[PDB]
Amino acid sequence: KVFGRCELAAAMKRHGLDNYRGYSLGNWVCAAKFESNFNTQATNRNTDGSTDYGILQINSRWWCNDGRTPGSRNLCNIPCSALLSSDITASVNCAKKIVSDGNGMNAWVAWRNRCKGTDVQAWIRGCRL
Repeated sequence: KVFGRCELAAAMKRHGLDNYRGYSLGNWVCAAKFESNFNTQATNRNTDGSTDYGILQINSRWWCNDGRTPGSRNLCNIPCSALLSSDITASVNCAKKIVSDGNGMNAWVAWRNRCKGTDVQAWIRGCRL
């Protein structure tokens, strides 16, 4: 599913991401835009052999099992395919674990480089929330 901006903001709010670990909703919407273009089916392979999955591009070395990333840890206890669903629940629940891991949203490279320190409120402007 390719979400609209406000549609995704509302879904993320319902699943408890607004101000989760102090990160306002716009941060999460911004991260999703630049990680996946709001597409739940996005995948991208990395040089280390791992793959990133879903709307928040969650990595198979640490967080989910895809059956082809040797010595990976599956910390979210989910198959990586679950992160591609039109239902974002699995992605959100795993993202909550990642953002609590010590480095906050810096775990998402696109957030660090394109969202951090910007007016992220713009990403939820106009939306009925």
